[PDB]
Amino acid sequence: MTIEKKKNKIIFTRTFSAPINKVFDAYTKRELFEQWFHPQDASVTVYDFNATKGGSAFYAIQAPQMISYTIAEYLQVDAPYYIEYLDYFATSKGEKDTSMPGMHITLNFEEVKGKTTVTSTSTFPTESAAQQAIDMGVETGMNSTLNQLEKLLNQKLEHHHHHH
Repeated sequence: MTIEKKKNKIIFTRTFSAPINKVFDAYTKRELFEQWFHPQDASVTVYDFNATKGGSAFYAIQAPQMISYTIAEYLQVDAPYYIEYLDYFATSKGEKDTSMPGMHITLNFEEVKGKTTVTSTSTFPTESAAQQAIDMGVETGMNSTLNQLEKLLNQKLEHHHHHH
């Protein structure tokens, strides 16, 4: 994508065909969050969810042979236009893995005319963590999860056949 790149920070942007309220509730409500936020051939179970200023959400990525855990600490969630959270790789004891720092995302409204566009300022740990995602090509992978989001919000939307 034409999105903006820094040292250990990736600025992502994506246009959703959907009203601002349900686009916000995607990141702020579990009943929507576990219907889009998952990798390919894998599910997601949200045990508990709270997206507010000083909130948190405990969820788990259910993969074909693995169940991995992650808690997002919502630092500031204010209006249908601004979200902020911290992505912690979590453990079987709930809390976190502890051997890593907290990942930082702030998702901010910019291009709102008819269709919504909430641009995520994402600061990764340091050194080459964010850069490695660029060499991996994470930009289309994020858009693929957000493809499932636009599909969720329109509900009867379906166009994704067996990719070949």
